[PDB]
Amino acid sequence: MSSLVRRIISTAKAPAAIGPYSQAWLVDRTIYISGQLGMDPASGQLVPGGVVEEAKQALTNIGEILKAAGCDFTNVVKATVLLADINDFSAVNDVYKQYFQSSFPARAAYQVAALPKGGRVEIEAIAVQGP
Amino acid sequence: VRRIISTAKAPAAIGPYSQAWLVDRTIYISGQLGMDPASGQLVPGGVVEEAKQALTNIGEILKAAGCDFTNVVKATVLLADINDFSAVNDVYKQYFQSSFPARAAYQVAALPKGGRVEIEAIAVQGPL
Amino acid sequence: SSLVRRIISTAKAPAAIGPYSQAWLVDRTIYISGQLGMDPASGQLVPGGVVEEAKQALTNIGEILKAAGCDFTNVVKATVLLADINDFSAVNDVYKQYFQSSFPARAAYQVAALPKGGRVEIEAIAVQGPL
Repeated sequence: MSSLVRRIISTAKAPAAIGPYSQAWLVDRTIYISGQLGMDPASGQLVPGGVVEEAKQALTNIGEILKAAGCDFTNVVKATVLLADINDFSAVNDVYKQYFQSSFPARAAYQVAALPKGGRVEIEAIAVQGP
Repeated sequence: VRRIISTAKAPAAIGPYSQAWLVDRTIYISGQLGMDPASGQLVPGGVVEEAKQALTNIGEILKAAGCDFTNVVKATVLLADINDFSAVNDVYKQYFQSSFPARAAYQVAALPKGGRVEIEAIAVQGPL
Repeated sequence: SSLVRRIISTAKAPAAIGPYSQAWLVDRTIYISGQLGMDPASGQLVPGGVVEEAKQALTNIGEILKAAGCDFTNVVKATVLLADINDFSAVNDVYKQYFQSSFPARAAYQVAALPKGGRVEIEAIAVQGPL
């Protein structure tokens, strides 16, 4: 008796879902984004190079999903960084660094036991639509 | 639209938390293990059987808030062994038939009571 | 259409050891960053172990809530991250001293490692009162 707008997000500029989930959902004004690994949308595999290159690809994947929802990085209000080794903390912050330039979102970060597909880093996020 | 959601004749005291909270139109649900509503103990059979009970418990909480599985928008799957990824996904699909929600999944070091799987979720009420 | 959005930043909580803000208020919901048992003035962990670190982490969460016009009764969800699952009972006893009644929804588990070698970290979400 008071309907809410719900819309699915799906773009090829981002990797396909290796499991039973959707890329993102928009409900009312909030966007829930699934966890992203450092996978290349063209090859379907993790990029080589290690944790730094995987973190750059994962954040680029998040950017294409945000644009497909009519947003950019200034719309993110919270994020979670999952690491395979707590000793990569300083290096990952240096890549995370450049995408959220200032006015950083809320965040949480810790080392996990293992990630799917043997990845070294995984990142999820929540955003709110303009204005 | 701000109240604690509780199921009738059920246990929920493995510590200081509530089953779920409804605020405005969003429902925040606590992480669920494969525990028996009648026995208070983990069900036998392993990780595959524990996942079936954990999702059934989530279903009973949704019903107490006037919703079903089509109202879930996000979920997180916590595993004790990453080797169980494929098996848990096959059970997960049987509850969400199509139009899957957003999700995240990874392996943790350990779960309470020695459980093998735990699932939390968020839902939004509908005008249905 | 346009919604309210602003940042939270007060010196009664520790400064951010990385690219994140203490909390975000959007519409009526508050997203709070994960807190360790750090002393707000020195940025060092308080002495005593996991029991003392849990008390300080919850005190930090309280000061951020007040800077957003809330208290502990406004929290609807929280996550408890432990370095050792055998600390479950002791941390639960500290938890009850801050969330006394009508408990929020929760999740708890043991992670592989936390930043700065902490023994416990807690995040939460809150919603403002009607008043």
